[PDB]
Amino acid sequence: LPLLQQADELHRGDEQGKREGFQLLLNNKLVYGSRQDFLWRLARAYSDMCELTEEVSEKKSYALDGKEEAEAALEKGDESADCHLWYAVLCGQLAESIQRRIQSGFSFKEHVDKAIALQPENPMAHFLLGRWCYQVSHLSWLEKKTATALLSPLSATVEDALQSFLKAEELQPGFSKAGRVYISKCYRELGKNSEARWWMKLALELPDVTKEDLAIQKDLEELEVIL
Ligand SMILES: Cc1ccc(S(=O)(=O)O)cc1
Ligand SMILES: Cc1ccc(S(=O)(=O)O)cc1
Repeated sequence: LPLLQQADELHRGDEQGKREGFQLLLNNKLVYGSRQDFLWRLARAYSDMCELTEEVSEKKSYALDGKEEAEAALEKGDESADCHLWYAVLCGQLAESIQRRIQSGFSFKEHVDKAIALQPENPMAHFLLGRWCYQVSHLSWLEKKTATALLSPLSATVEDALQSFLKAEELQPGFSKAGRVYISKCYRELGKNSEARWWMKLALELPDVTKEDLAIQKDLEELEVIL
């Protein structure tokens, strides 16, 4: 649809473009809200708004309302990688309590795995799963005990994280500055300092695009000291 092409263009734009794409799709919800191809794009635009927003209650609102649109997209059919991908993203943005993070983390893993199964050549899903695995490996003993009681035990590993981050790089070299810092962290945590230094050098080559890109520059400067 022309509308959905315009929304795609605006999602790929600057901050002003992403805000316009959000309002463009909201303005069209009455007419197009029964269509899965519209719903996941509206969810995506909520996710854009959540990322661009600083004020905490406003950021939360975008993630909550976006997640409901992504759920409506998934009710239309289970075979859309885009539906599962953006549901996972919003799941993670909303989950930014331990009980709620655990249930969100279980849902995140199911949907990112389905996105990868449906569309394995999409680098973003692999990056998302790498970061999930890194976070799960880094849970405290108590947080793991709490997750095992609430859910199967969690057992994702630094190697699982590394393999997913490297798959994003293989599909799209330079996909993510944060991803390169996470690869370097993973190698250091494995005791592979030569590889960690290689990826630290490559991480320094990429620009910042996300809030996390800017935040993880702290971790990258700490690696330059550690290594
Ligand atoms: C396409 C488009 C451009 C601008 C806006 S507005 O920001 O709400 O006025 C909405 C939609
Ligand atoms: C399964 C699971 C549980 C908890 C987290 S957390 O968001 O890093 O706390 C992520 C994933």
